[PDB]
Amino acid sequence: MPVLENRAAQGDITAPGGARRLTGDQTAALRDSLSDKPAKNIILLIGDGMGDSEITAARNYAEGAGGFFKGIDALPLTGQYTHYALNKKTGKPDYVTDSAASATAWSTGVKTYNGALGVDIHEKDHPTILEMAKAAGLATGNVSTAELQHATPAALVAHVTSRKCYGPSATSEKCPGNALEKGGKGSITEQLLNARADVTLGGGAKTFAETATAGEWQGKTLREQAQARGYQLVSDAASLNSVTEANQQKPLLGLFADGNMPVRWLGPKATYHGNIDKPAVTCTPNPQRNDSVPTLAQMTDKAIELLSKNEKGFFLQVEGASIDKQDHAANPCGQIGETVDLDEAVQRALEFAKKEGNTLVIVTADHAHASQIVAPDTKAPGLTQALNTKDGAVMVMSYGNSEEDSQEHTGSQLRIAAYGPHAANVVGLTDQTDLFYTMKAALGLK
Amino acid sequence: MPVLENRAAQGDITAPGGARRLTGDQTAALRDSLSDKPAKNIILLIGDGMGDSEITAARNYAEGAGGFFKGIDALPLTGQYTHYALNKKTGKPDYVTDSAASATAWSTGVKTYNGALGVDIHEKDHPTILEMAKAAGLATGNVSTAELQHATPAALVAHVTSRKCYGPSATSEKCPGNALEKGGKGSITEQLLNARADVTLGGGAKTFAETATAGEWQGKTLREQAQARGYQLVSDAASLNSVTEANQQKPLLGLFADGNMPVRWLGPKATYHGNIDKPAVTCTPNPQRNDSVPTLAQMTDKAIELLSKNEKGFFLQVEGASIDKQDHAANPCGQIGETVDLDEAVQRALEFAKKEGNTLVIVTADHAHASQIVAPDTKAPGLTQALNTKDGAVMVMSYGNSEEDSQEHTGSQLRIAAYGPHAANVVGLTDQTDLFYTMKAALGLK
Ligand SMILES: [Zn+2]
Ligand SMILES: [Zn+2]
Ligand SMILES: [Zn+2]
Ligand SMILES: [Zn+2]
Ligand SMILES: [Zn+2]
Ligand SMILES: [Zn+2]
Repeated sequence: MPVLENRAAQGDITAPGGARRLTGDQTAALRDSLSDKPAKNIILLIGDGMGDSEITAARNYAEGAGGFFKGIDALPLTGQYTHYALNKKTGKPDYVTDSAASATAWSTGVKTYNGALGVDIHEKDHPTILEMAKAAGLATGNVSTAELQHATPAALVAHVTSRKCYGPSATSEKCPGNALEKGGKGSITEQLLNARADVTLGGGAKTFAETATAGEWQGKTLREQAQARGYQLVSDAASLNSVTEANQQKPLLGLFADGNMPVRWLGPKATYHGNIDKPAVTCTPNPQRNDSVPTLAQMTDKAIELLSKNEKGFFLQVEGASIDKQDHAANPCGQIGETVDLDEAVQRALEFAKKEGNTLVIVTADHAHASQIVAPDTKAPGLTQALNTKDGAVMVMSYGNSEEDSQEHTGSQLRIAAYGPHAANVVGLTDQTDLFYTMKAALGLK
Repeated sequence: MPVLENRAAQGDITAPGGARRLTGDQTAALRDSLSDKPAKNIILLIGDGMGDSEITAARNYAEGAGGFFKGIDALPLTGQYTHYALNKKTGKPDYVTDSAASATAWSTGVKTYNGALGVDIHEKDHPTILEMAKAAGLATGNVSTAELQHATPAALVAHVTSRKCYGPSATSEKCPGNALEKGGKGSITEQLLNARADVTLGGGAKTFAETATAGEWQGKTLREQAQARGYQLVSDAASLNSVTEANQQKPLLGLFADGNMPVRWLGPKATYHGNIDKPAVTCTPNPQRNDSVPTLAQMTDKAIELLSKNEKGFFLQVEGASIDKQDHAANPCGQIGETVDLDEAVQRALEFAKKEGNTLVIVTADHAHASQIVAPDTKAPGLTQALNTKDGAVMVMSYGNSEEDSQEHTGSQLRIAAYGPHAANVVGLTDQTDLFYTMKAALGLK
């Protein structure tokens, strides 16, 4: 099964046939990309808020219009899926989903309300693909650049009525029924500790400072609890690289930031008439991204190394989280940089999957977002910014769906791409919940 | 080769597995959808401005979130393609294309500047896929709901430096070098007459009133010239249905409107805070759409009937034009209705192609647009409107990329779907110019 080695404009884009990305007929190559054999492993890569518009803007800037993302664009089977949520009261669709309801959909196969994690509209728990993978004996990983309490990575290991129930104090207030001191399963962080995935890496060390209100580890901080239960904690790239093994006996918990991990690039926020009233922007690397802080690709690689030792196979979910967050912030450079960062992670995953031969790689997003690529002379009501692209030309990006401080998610269907056994199941129009069933089946989970 | 008979949510969307679109593994079906055999015919359907956002919004409204467009969503091979243009002066990418430069891209395989038709940045003519089909002896058809002088249909039959050169008077002013009285090939309308496609249907009868400034038919109106050259002119559904034959000897020219044909549905325009300050909208059919005015689906059907009599095969381009225009106008109901309209057209095409077995059907758009689907309580800086969907829930649409009267196109990559011989060539990431090469090769054009 071939990965698309190169789909950049083949020549002079101003010349006939120069902007072509194909060099011949793809039928044969697609035929070689189809296989219903079982997938031994599955690597799911989620770009939070990475809709088609976000992929296009990143490519344009970092690779040029005629460019090609070696990871993101390289997957041969592509499709488009829907991700609407449900109204808790009515059960009717809620066209624009949040990060929690969408992550729950692919992780449990059941639609739910905005803000819910691992539960349906009746607030019933439903086992997640990770819990199922672990029950079957497969190794499991959960990697993200956001706090581990954030919706995307949490959905795989927690079941709470509100995504805000990060740790003990919020759970007591927001999720009383989940509150440990009230007989519930616990907060997102407490449930994460219980889920015991083999590899968990991300930020959110802050919440791990809270102390349990009840149970066996009452009075100890969640950090202390983690150590007491046998988790090997690492807090930087050096210690992370030191790790030789990770399993149920000695599970890995990497906390690389108090909150979300640092963004790769820096740039100013989009402003009103910014493309007109101000000069073009050129993003700059964040001096604080650090040599001690592992990158998403580094984390993905270590995770694969450690999880691949499990002979039964593994399930790994990787999240490029700040794409969505910078999109909310109307910061083109942060958004694009996190897209570039995710591409590197996808590349590592594809390299392994290509050698290994029984791995299903899927790259998609939870929901669409605000950013739109518009004409340079656009006079828009929202925030816009002009950027100097690799092409040596200006690209103007617009954020116009909100007068508040955060730009809103949008409900357009978006790209889902895959490579490996069962990749055929992402082609055409599918639903986010279909992704749960595709993975369960590809993995032979029962 | 199977079409996706049904991809609607299989059951209760609130229940586990109820929002699923798939009922099993798609591998085998995808394997049966791949064929490199030659395509005898090609039906290209274009939704002007029909990006993923537009397809989703129309689906949610007309079919419900878990719905399925019998035509648009039924094509099995899907991908995403880029459609950037070029700056005339620099030759550097122009991220947001207009309708002329994009149509030129798939009709000639060469990128060009915004506003250009059938020529590159050096203003050099390049043969279009229609001119090539005809030269090879295949029947040709060009159908649209816009004026025939509009960029999308014109690009198949004309070569002018500016899309504004509709007829004689504008060409003299805007395209002197193309001006007949200055030795050029003539205005868009005159070149259309010259191109002599077998079937041409759309609006734009108004420009045919202009009289030629030079040549064999100087002094005669373009309508007179048409009859004099042997075109059979029809102006309504009745007369259109009367047509039994259409060929080079007796070519068909249907003009069903002075300008653009009437839109299917009516609704109010999106207003500032319209989702908050105003009640939800329910679209209403246009009492003036008329029983005497053939619908896009009718026009496509007649075209297929007439063109299918040619044994060598045919090339037909169908355009659901007013999606783009209503999107520019920020009128959700108009935009959505034209998308529903296009779906009917796609169905007719797929029905024939499925029976015939050697027809490549492609459904795509020239470029993305403004409309975004946002949360109901969104307080946005642009124009918004809340609509009552088939689900019995409210959907809010936002237009926020311009303070002028027209909402701007956007540059996000967008969906391209196909069915039939060589459909594999639209899967994964491709470019709009690749579309030309795919059609030319599938047809065996040399
Ligand atoms: Zn999200
Ligand atoms: Zn996230
Ligand atoms: Zn978000
Ligand atoms: Zn257009
Ligand atoms: Zn058009
Ligand atoms: Zn337009």
